Amino acid sequence: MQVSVETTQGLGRRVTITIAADSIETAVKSELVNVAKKVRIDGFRKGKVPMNIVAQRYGASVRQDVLGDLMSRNFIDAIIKEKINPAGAPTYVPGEYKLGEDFTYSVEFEVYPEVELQGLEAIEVEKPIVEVTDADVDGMLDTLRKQQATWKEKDGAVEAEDRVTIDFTGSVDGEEFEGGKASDFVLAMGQGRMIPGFEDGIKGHKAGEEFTIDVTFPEEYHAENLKGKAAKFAINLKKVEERELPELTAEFIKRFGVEDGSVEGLRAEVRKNMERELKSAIRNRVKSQAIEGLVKANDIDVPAALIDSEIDVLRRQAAQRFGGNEKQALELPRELFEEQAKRRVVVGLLLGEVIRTNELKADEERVKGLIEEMASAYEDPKEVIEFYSKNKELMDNMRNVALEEQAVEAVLAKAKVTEKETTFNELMNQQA
Amino acid sequence: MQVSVETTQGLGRRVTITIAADSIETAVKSELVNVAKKVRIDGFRKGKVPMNIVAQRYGASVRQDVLGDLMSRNFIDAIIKEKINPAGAPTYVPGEYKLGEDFTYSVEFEVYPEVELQGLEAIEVEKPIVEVTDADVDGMLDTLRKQQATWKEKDGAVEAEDRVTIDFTGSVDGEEFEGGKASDFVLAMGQGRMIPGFEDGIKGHKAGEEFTIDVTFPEEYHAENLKGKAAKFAINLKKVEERELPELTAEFIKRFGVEDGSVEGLRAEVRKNMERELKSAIRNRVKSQAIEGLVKANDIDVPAALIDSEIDVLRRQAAQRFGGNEKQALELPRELFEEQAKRRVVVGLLLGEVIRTNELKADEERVKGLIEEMASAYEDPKEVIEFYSKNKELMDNMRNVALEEQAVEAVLAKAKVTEKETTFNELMNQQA
Repeated sequence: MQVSVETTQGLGRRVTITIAADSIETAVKSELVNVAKKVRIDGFRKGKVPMNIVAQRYGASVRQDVLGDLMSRNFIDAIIKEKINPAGAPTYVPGEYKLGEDFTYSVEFEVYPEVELQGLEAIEVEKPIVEVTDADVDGMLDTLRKQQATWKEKDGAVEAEDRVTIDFTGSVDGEEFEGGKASDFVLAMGQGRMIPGFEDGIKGHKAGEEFTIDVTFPEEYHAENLKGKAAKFAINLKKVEERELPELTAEFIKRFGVEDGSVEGLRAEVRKNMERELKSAIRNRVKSQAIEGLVKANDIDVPAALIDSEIDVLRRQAAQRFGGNEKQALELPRELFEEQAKRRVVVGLLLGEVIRTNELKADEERVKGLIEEMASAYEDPKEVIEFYSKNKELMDNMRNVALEEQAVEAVLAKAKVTEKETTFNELMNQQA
Repeated sequence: MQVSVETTQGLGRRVTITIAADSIETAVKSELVNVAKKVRIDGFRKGKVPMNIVAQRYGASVRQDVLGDLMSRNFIDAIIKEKINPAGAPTYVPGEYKLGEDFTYSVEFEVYPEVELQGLEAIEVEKPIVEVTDADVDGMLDTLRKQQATWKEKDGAVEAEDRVTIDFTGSVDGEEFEGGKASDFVLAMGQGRMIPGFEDGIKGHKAGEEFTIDVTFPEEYHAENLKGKAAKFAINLKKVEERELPELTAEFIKRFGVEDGSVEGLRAEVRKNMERELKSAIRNRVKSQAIEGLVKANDIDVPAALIDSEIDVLRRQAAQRFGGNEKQALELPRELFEEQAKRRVVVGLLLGEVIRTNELKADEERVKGLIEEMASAYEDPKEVIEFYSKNKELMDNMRNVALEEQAVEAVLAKAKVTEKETTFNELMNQQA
């Protein structure tokens, strides 16, 4: 019960305990026998030199490293039972050993965070008040007709959700880079298959037209050679499938969006889903300001252990998109992902404290409605409800999202919400 | 069935295989899905970018490292099923990558050796012919009476198998080293608890006598500071238990040798055991000359893989003796154990081919006799026979020893054996 263990830094802990002679040669000597038997390797020790005598005679000679072996044995045994699976090899960071002085070492394992909330009354929440006007309706109607163009060739009627066969070459400052080498490539526009700006700039151009587009790329880009670099892309565009002139074709109701729908059904389903995405837009718009305000108002120390964990996870997420790759994602630069990781860690901590202090729960009842609304986007909602509920991972992931809004709403009720009417331009600020 | 794989060095192998476009995007794409499902992580990939498209679009960009990941995945999956356990981290030794040329890498796993026999007719076996004379009997009887001294004090009647309390300090050339620091230490002489010569040199001295002893240490010693160093050891020797003057004490029949025995029983059992050790002495004497002759006559390339394996095992054997330690034995110098390891590897290879060519077997019947002879040194041979046979490890290890003599005897029947009479001094050559 009475033991002495210290802490170094991070998850590192320091042991090196001094015990009495009667304690040493009794407990330690016997303990070794027990561990040997546990692995059933006790019978493998042919002892010219009896263990009791040898450990007593040369015990002091390598007693330091004996402790090291024990430390090693406990560490491996502990990780297996705690279900901690380290990939590759952990880095053991020891200090310089001084002969005569004490020694300090790392050894990483368990974690434990603590948070506090301040500046809550300073949280000003902006709620934009918007509505649909005639101009919006007319614009929507005008756009819908412009999407009506069936199978035919030449000219140029590029759709914002169709297949465009693009022949292009990656040229930035008049120089060609490693990427940008593609042939007979079919790009689906509107799905976010390219860097923002690039797939949108195609709109308005004709097939067989050379124009070039101005793309600057994000500052936070995985490829340093292209980060914040203005690329031009010549775009020769030779053939392309194209679709001009509206006639009778039955594919615009079964090749667009999700599943296949009727003339009125497609409009209805698109209308609800468009408004559904509006929920995301408004919610994110509100969330970003709230988060930004808290970070600026309250600058606090951030645990590196949490950051490292998130960075490593982010690398997997990015690699998944990069090419569905893993493992090699480890070699990706830390700083490129650490900047956003800091934000994610802080957000989680802030939300978590709200959850702890108010004792929030993942409400299954609220989740029920969310699942049912999603299920209503399919031919049969009943099978979807069963499908979703028969998979723990889907339920759990949904609950995480549901909890996110619950945590925010709890904060909102405790904060200063101001409702202001605004223009559509302000809601277009979804760049970040 | 038609594949191309090359070899590099050691256990290293080179893959890097070129395939047609149809083969690539078909088999590789589908294989990834199968492996994902095997780990049941396929449902975790929320794909903004479809796998079929991303792996094609950016497939060539990181295709090299994709192969690397696959290589990584195959390696770990293979070792688990092959029951290969690597302790620590395997060093992946790659070469320098040239942009435009081919690449060569290691990656170690499976082994496969081959041997040939030559100079068999040149094997000259020395068989010493010796016999017991009256002088041997007189000397034996003389020695036996000299061991007859019972409990008492002072003077000095040190036995070559009793407990001696020695107070000593480790001093080599007038300098004290890290070791040699022991107090109240009870040393059992005759059992080989010390460096050959040190414990023997005690014989003849008196309790409370300062004399110093010349100990040179082996050239092949684990401690570099003491390897081939002449140590003196001052030896003060203050108390000691001692045993002088022969009276009636019942402990010389139950505190000597193995188990307890009667007056005639002890002599009889000692007599057979002494002759038993003679078998070992003669066998080793014959073996050493035979092995040494073969090595000098046939110098062949030795596979490093086998040597590395033996060295690591030797370090365990040495560490077991050092303090019953493992793991840290890894840090022990390679060159200090590699020299004897080379010999052990060569001997094993030579013996192995004898076994392969003549198709030798581990003769259970011969083993039965050996077990019975060992069992005949106990109070009840029957329980020992059951004891031994109910333990696979004991049986197997015994068979290894039995096989050793069988292999040697097979060689002897093919080699030139010459029987020569010799003196007892030549048989004392057991230093190596």
